[PDB]
Amino acid sequence: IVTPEAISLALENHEFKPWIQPVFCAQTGVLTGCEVLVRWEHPQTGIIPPDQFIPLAESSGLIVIMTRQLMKQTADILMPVKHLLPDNFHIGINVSAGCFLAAGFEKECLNLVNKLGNDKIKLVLELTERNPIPVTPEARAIFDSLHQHNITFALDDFGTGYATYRYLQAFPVDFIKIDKSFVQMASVDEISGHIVDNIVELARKPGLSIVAEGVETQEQADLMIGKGVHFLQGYLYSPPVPGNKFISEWVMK
Amino acid sequence: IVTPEAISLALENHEFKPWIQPVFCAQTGVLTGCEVLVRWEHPQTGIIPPDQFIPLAESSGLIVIMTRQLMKQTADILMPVKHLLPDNFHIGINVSAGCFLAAGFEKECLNLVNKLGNDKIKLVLELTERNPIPVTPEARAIFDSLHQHNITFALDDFGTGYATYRYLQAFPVDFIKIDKSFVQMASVDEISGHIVDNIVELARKPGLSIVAEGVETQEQADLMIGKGVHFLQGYLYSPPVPGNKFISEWVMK
Amino acid sequence: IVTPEAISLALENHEFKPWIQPVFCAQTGVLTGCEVLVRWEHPQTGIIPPDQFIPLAESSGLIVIMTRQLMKQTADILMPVKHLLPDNFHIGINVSAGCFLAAGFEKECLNLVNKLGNDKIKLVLELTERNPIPVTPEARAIFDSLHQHNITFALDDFGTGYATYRYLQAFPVDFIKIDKSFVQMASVDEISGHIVDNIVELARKPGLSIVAEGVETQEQADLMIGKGVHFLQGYLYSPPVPGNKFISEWVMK
Amino acid sequence: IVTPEAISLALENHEFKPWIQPVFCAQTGVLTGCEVLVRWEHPQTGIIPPDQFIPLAESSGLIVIMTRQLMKQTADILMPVKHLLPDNFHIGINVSAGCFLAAGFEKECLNLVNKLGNDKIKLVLELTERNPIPVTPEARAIFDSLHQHNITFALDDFGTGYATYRYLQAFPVDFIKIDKSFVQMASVDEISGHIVDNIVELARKPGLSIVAEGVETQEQADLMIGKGVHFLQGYLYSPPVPGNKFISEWVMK
Repeated sequence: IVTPEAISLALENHEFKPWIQPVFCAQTGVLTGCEVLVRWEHPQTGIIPPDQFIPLAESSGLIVIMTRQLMKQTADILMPVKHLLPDNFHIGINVSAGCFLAAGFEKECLNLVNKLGNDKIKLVLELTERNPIPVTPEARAIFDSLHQHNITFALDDFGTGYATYRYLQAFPVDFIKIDKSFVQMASVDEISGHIVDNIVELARKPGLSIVAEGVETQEQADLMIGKGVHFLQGYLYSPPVPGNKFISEWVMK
Repeated sequence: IVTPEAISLALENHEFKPWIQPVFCAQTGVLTGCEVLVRWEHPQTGIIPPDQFIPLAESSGLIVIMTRQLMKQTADILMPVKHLLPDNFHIGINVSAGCFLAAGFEKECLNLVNKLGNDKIKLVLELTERNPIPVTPEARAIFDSLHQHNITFALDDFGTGYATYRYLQAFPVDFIKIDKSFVQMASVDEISGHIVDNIVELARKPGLSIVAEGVETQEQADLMIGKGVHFLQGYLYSPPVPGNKFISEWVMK
Repeated sequence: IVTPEAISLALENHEFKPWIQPVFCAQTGVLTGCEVLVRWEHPQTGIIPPDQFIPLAESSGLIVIMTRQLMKQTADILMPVKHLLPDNFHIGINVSAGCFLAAGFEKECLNLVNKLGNDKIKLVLELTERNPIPVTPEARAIFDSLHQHNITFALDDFGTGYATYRYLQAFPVDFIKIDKSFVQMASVDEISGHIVDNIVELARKPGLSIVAEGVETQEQADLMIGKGVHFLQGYLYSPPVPGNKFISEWVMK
Repeated sequence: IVTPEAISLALENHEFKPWIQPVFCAQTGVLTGCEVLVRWEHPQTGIIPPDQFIPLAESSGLIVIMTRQLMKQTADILMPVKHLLPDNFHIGINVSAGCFLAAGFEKECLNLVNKLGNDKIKLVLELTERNPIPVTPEARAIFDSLHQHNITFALDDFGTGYATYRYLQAFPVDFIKIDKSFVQMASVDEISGHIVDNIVELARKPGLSIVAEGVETQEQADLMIGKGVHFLQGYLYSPPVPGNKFISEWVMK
């Protein structure tokens, strides 16, 4: 059904598309950036969602190709409209350890930034919780090198998987994205709200910015805003959308 | 060299001994409890340290036997002196998911507590970071059952492995033990101290107690005490010691 | 449900029993030996068949303990009646690569043979098809050592898994056991019968003996006998049975 | 060094070349066919041999692309000279389970055969021993479909990996290729020769043809010929060579 060969074939047939989800300033509601997500549109049978292919992409290693293509395609999509983007427009790309450590990764990040404007945009590498970067000198060298080139980092889905305090200690990242399981449970249960407060306090000393993921309702947003979260993202504002529709809805109007 | 069969044989030959490390009130320096640790004394060749056998104990499943024996032996060691123990004396036992989910686990915990005094002692199950308890109804039922019997829980080596905010959200534990990597780096680096502050703030709302592990120097202790940590443990006070020596040094004088 | 810890606990609780299946001379119908098989009798819920635990026993490594116990228990079962066993009575034990390479394996085989009579019995190590012995000098040394001690080898379930011509080339074994899938399909399909002929021709040059497994009907037996198979085993004669019943039915009458 | 991304890049840069090894009638020495093998010529550093990339091609799934390209390129190479090929000229292509089960496989095989002459050539899918086709109705349907289109099958490297009697039982193939480890050891050791005899007897009933692989010396050939092997292949006649050289040496003279 879903195999490494089917993923390879799908990459060659360009069936993996960059869908783009806007991200907003929590204070003002204004567009500040986006996240690039992947959708597999199988020509006959339809969507195969990330949950069914990403893991196998990761274990097979094909994720490296997929992420490279996605980065390239995102540059193509946003280049025509880059002069219309707000200043300091954030572009979130999901990065696993495999991609981060692969030969040629830094180069691919530079190509994206140079095409779009070294100083107009901010590339945010959203480090995944499943396949954490190893805590080694060589990993830290790649991390520092990218930082020197004004590329930034997020701990994605923070509070789940391997997204622990240790990653913040080993790597001075720039953003923390709060997993949706805390955003959506804050004020259903007894600790989730407290956990968000904790992530807010965590960020404050080193001066990191926080994004709440999975914001689905207005009460969730108000709650996140009240607690000092900096950016918001979720279905309340918009799900991820095809690039042309991202441009048409959120950039060019 | 180290195999599952060698571990089995070593269990039958009683080569795995409960060594006991005292734990202290951070405010006053007073003895409040202990942790039970395992040492493998191979008759010819000497110590085989936990790092070389625990993982294989865990993957083989033999850990369940080992932990059961350790619990039993700890009861035997402390029973003669239980009337000399301070009130609310804490006994820390390291528990993996495998042990926690095994048939007969709750019974073994009760046997320990009943032998030593339902109300004199407090059993603390120190949940490991490597092999986390699954987040399921059945796991939560076992957890709640043990709580109803006045047994308590710690997230051990918090901030490392799978010891994440999620575990605190899924399981209302009673203690957090701060991994030594934060205790010992707090005031060498730029975030470790901040991380300890964060763990202190985390605990405060639900009213959990914190123990700093790996306290090795007086400056580390002072630092942990100053930051509001409740209990201290480490080589500064004492390494783990054989039971008879634990009793002789810390209980019976 | 079935875990490594449950297998460990079951080993300690002696829930894994040696059941014994007789093996017969194809020419005469006479008892020539047996195979020792394992049955897990779970005290409440009943049988857990080999298909559900062996693989996990193998990957966890616990198989080494289980096989050792089975060998020991087989000696205990047959010792009281060893003087009643036919001469050259074969005892088949199922052995994986893990058991074969584990420290202490040769010793366990000798203990079995010495207890039962160096020259009355023939121990047959039935090498499994799933977890083949590696083709290395060290493996061959263990193999040769055991041969020098008059212990013999079978390629079990030959024609399936990794039970290939290569194993016969690397290890001069003494027996081939034909997988039941060929025995039972010989004269349903177009090649299975031909495959059995092939295994018979294979054995003839080096002078190996063949046992047909899974003999279920008289026509299957007649067919195997006609094709020059030396030994027969299967439900037609008897399924595996508890030891006491093996002794009572096949040895002591 | 060797990664899935490097393999992808190498495919796009056409660094994987079809080298072709002739195959001959054992009786007469006459050219009867060929096998298509892959060589990775890295532009700076030189050859990367199959042992270092095939496994990763297979696990990544990229093998499907590579095999497709190889099939296409083989058609291009032989088309100009197809009228010069002997009748019933065999073309051996190495096929793993992944390729065999991938969408579009049957079509690629037809394209090769139609380009070269439905009745001049015989396509032989050489099924690998490492990644066996699963024994399922759906696999058998694909197998039967290809057979109806006059495409044929070989069990490659028979006697090693998963190349067992079972594959012959599940799939009525047309050829068996004897692994070189038996060809080259026949008359060094005590069983290898016997194994070849066995493969010859195996083939005879269903009427399969045998090819001896890795024929390196004249004595190996004479031995294989004497034992009733139908086709020969190996360095004694020719190693694999670039296509142009295959055509120039073995077809066009």
